[PDB]
Amino acid sequence: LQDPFLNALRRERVPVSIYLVNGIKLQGQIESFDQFVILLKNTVSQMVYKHAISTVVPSRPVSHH
Amino acid sequence: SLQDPFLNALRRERVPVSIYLVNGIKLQGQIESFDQFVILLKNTVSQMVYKHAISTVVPSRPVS
Amino acid sequence: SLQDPFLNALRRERVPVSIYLVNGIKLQGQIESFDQFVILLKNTVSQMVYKHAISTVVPSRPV
Amino acid sequence: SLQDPFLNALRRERVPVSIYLVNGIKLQGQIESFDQFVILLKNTVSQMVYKHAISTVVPSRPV
Amino acid sequence: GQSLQDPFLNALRRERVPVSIYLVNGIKLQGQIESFDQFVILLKNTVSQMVYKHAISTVVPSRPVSH
Amino acid sequence: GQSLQDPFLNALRRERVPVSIYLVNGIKLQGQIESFDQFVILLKNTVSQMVYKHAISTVVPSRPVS
Repeated sequence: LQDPFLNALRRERVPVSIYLVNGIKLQGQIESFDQFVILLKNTVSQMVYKHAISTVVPSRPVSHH
Repeated sequence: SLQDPFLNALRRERVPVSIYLVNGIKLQGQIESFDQFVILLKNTVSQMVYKHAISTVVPSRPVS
Repeated sequence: SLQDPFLNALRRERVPVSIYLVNGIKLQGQIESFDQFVILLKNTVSQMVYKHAISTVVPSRPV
Repeated sequence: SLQDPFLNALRRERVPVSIYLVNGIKLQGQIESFDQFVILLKNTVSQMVYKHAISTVVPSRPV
Repeated sequence: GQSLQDPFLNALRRERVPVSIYLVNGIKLQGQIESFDQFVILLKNTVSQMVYKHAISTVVPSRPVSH
Repeated sequence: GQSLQDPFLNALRRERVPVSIYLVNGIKLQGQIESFDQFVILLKNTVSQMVYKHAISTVVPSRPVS
């Protein structure tokens, strides 16, 4: 589920909200991702460790997961 | 496994659930789908929840 | 393997327990079943608790 | 080659200890037994503590 | 090469880009990435400190870094 | 060096440098690194306390260590 879900968000360049395990909310678009991290873009590309992520919430409906 | 049949029952019966995160935050919705690492929870949009950030999955009502 | 016999004892005897999560929050009920990754705790409904989010399992009385 | 000899000495000598959890909570008692994943701590009852939720084990005296 | 993580931290290290590393607690560390392995990142400032990746939420470059 | 963690901790233990170990909850521990293995670090002060690496966020030497 994970690969198809993130790939879709990446392909459609959908604005997303990534919430961390501390409650903090990051926003931007998914540039790329691998087994352990997600590169999130906004002013700069920041590397987010999936282990610190709780949820990835599309800013709008995204068909075909 | 106990996890799969529990989540599969909830998904199949479209039982509204509360998913508590390890930080105490509570998410609500219906389980759309899930794999070994995540659960897609539906409400306005489908959000992807990482199981490693989940503490407990509480059905809103008994599930056979 | 201490886990299995410890949880089995609690389940078998239907001893009320307190499961403290890693955020400090306490859950209570009886252990219905469990596997390598989760424990099904019962009270009003059966709720699925991920062991990775559990800090300690405390029985309400000696077992 | 450290964790086990450290835990065994504590259990063997029944040294009172404080186990700090990652949430800040401090548990106290004597280590009854342990395996690769949990530690059984005794006080009023035996509670099962998950090592993944433990931050530090502080003996109450030099061991 | 095989991950996004290696090339990304290598770029930062190589370019000696000042960075901010946010921990799961919320503390914000800063400095330059001296080195890193499978499990930790050495961050330099007054001293080299060792940060466990499992405690890291994000690594944010202070400026755009290409490639 | 395939591992960075091992030589870093070893230098600290060898030189007996006072360090600060910050835990994931924000709490800070201090003392000297007596020993360590794959999963824990033995920190000394009044007593030897066993710290699980998975609970550690950062190890900060109190001074430069060559």
